[PDB]
Amino acid sequence: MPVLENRAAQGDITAPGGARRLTGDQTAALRDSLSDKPAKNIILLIGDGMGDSEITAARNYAEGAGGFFKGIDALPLTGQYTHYALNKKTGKPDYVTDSAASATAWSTGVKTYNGALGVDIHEKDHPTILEMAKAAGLATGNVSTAELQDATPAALVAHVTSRKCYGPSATSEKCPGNALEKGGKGSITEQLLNARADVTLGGGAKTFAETATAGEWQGKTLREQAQARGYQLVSDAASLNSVTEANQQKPLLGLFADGNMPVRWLGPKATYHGNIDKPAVTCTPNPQRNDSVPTLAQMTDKAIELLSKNEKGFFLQVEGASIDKQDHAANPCGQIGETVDLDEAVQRALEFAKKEGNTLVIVTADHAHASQIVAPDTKAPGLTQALNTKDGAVMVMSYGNSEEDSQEQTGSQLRIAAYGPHAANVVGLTDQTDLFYTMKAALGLK
Amino acid sequence: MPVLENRAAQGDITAPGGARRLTGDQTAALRDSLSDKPAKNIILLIGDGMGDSEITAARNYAEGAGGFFKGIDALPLTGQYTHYALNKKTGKPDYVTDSAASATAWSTGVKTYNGALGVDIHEKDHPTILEMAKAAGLATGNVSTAELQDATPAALVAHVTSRKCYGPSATSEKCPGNALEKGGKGSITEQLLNARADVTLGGGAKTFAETATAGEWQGKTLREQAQARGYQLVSDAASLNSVTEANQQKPLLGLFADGNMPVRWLGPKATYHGNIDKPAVTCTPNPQRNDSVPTLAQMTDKAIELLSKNEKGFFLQVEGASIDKQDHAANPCGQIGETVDLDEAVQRALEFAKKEGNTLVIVTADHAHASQIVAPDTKAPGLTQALNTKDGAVMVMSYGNSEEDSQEQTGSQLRIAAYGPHAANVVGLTDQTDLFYTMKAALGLK
Ligand SMILES: [Zn+2]
Ligand SMILES: [Zn+2]
Ligand SMILES: [Zn+2]
Ligand SMILES: [Zn+2]
Ligand SMILES: [Zn+2]
Ligand SMILES: [Zn+2]
Repeated sequence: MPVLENRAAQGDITAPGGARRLTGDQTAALRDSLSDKPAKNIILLIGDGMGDSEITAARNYAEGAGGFFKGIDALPLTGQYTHYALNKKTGKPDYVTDSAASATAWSTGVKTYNGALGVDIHEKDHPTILEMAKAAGLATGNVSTAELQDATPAALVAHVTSRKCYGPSATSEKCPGNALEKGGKGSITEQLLNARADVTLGGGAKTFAETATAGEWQGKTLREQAQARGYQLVSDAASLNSVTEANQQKPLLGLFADGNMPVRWLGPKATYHGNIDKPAVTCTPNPQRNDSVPTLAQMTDKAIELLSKNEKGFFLQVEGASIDKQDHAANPCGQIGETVDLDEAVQRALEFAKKEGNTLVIVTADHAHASQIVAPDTKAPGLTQALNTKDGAVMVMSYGNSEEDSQEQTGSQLRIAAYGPHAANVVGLTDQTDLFYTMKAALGLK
Repeated sequence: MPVLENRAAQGDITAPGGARRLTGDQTAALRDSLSDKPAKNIILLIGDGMGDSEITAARNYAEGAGGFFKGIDALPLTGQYTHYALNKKTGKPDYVTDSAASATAWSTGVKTYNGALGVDIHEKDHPTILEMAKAAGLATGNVSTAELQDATPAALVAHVTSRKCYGPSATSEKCPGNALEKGGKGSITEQLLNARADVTLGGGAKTFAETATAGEWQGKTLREQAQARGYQLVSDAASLNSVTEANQQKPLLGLFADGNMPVRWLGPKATYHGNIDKPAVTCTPNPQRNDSVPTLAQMTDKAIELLSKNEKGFFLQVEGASIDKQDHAANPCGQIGETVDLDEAVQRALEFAKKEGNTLVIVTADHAHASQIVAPDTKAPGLTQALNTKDGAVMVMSYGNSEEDSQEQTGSQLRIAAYGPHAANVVGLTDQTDLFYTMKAALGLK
């Protein structure tokens, strides 16, 4: 089963056939990509807000228009999927989902309302693919560059009526029915500590400083609880590297930042008529990103090494979280740098899958976003910025859908790509909930 | 080789598995969709400006979020393709193409600068797939709802340095080197008359009123020259239906409107804070569309019937032209109606291909566009509008990338879908110029 080794323009862009990305007929290669054998493992990579527009913009900037992302573009089976949410009151579709309803959809197979995690519109709990994988004896990992309490990694291990119920305090106030002291299952962080995935890596150390309002660990901070329940806690790249075993007896919990992990590249925010009034921008590496803080590609590798030891197999979710956050912030460099970061993690995943032979790798996004690539001389009503690309030309990015401080995500269908056993199920038009059923089936979870 | 008969939500949207579009594993069905046999015919359908966002918005409105376009969504092999143009002066990438450079790319296989038709950055001509098909003896058809001189159908039959060179007058002024009287090949309309495709249907009768400045037909209007050169001219549906033969001796030229054919649905223009200040809209059929004017689906059927008689095979291009124009106009209803219109033509094409067995059908767009689907309560800097969808819920559309009277197209990669022999070549990431090579090879044109 081949991965697309090179789909960059084959020659001179200005010449006949020079911009072609293909060098011959693809039929035979697609036939070799088709297999219904069971998958022993699944690696799901999520670019939050990484719709087709975000992928095109990052490619143009970092690899040039005729370039090619060795990870993101290398998946051979591609399709488009819908991710609409539900109106909680009426049950009718809500055309633009947030990260919580969408993460719930692929993780439980049931649509829900914006803001919900692991529950349907009647606030009923539904088991997630991670809980199911664990029940069957598979190793499980949940990796993200965001706070571990954020929507995407939280939907795999928590069931609360509002994504805001990070810890004990917000929960009592916003999710009374889930508040530990009122008899509920607990806050996102508490449920995360109970779910006990084998490998959990990300940011969000802040919330772990809260203290439980009830239960066995009442009065202990969530960090103490974790140590007490036997989790191996690591907080930097060296200690993360030192980990040699991660399992039910010694589950790994890596907290690498108080909030969201540092962004890869810095650049200024887009601005009104910024493509006209200001000079083009060249993104620059964030000095704070650090040799101390593991990258998304490192976390992914370490997670695969550990989850690997399980004979039954594993399920791993990896999230390039800040693509969406920088998109809301109208910051081209933060957004693109996070897309490049994700590509590196996709590459480690593909290398492993390529060798192993029984791993289904999927790369997609939870919803589309605001950024659009427009003509250089565009006079737009929103925020714009001109960037100096790898091609030595200027690309202009526009964010024109919000008068508020945060740009809105969007509802357009977007790319889903896959590689490995059962990858055929992402081709054509599908729904985000289909992804739950594809993964369950691929893994044979009954 | 199967078409996706049904990818609508399988049941109750609010229930587990109810929103799924798949009913079982797709592996076998995909293996059956794979064929490298030669294509006898090719039908290329283009939605101008129909990016994934446009497809999603039209689907939500007309079929409901869990709905499914029987034509557009039924193609089983899908991928994403890049359509960047070149800066004429530098030869570097220009991230946002216009309809002319993009149409040139899939029709000649060479990238070019915005505004160019059938020539590279050096202004050198390159043969089009239609000219090549014709030389090989295949019947050829070029159908559109725009003026026949517009970028999309023009790129198949003309080579001029600027899309604006509609007829004799604009050409002398704008394309001196192509001006007939200055020894050039002629205006778009004149080269169209020379190209002699067997079936040409669309609007743009206006320009045919011009008179040739030179050559055999100097002093005759372009309409006269057509009659003189042997073309069968039809201008309404009944006369179109009466045509029984179309070939090199009796080529058909249908002019159904002075300019662009009428739009299918009417609705108001999007407006500042329109989703907040004004009530939701329900689109309404255009009373002027007429029983007299063939629809795109009718033009397609007729063209297939006539091109069909050719034993060698045929090449047909069909354009749902006004999707792009209504998008520029920030008119949701016009935009959506034109996408539903294209769906019907896709349907006709698929029905024929399905029976015939040797027809490659491709549905894609030339570039992406402005419209975005945003949250209902969005307060945006641009033009917005709330619409009443088939689901009984409201969807909001936003156009926020231009302060001018025309919304800008965008540069995001977008969906390409295909069915039939050689369709595998549209899967994964490809380039718009690869489409030229895919069609030329599928057809065996040497
Ligand atoms: Zn999100
Ligand atoms: Zn997220
Ligand atoms: Zn977001
Ligand atoms: Zn166009
Ligand atoms: Zn067009
Ligand atoms: Zn346009």
